[PDB]
Amino acid sequence: HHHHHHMVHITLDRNTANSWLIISKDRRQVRMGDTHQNVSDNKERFSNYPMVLGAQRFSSGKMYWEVDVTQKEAWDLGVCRDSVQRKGQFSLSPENGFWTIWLWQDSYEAGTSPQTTLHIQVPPCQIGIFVDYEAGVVSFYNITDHGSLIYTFSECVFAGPLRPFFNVGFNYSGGNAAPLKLCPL
Ligand SMILES: O=C(c1ccco1)N1CCN(C(=O)C2CC2)CC1
Repeated sequence: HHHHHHMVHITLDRNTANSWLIISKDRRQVRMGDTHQNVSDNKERFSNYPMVLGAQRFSSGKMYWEVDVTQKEAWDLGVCRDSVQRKGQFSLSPENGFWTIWLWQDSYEAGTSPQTTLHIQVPPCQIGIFVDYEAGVVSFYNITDHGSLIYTFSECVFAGPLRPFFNVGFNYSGGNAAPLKLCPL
């Protein structure tokens, strides 16, 4: 792909984070803590899952960023509507305002309803995410495999400003403590 020139500098929004997440001082890394991180509750925080939003809001244009997922067993990545539900249980779907892929139990899937199996021969250590607001496209790329396409959501109905979306996943196994990291331009 040739989307690299639309690179944007993404930072994480502490105020949206689940209360167990630890965001680095530079706001470029997030990981699961082993306990509540001693923050006050607010209506923006994801309550049920280890999720956080980027600070940036997109309502036009073409945007590209990269995320490091090295050594993780479980995660979700993509983009969501600023007004997604924060509290309680919900599925990741375009009907609920999410355009995402994930790793879970050694398989990769796109967050369609119902979910779609992905075909990845080279497990990615870094994921590229491309958004074309006007075209209604969200695409995912395997940076470890020379940028190969993972998945394209097309005919997207964003219906609002978009925010970068992250889930570091639970760490019930003791094998999923590693962070998500926003990779340098
Ligand atoms: O954004 C998308 C989309 C892009 C790719 C796949 O779906 N959609 C379609 C599914 N949706 C609905 O059907 C709405 C409940 C009516 C929500 C918008």
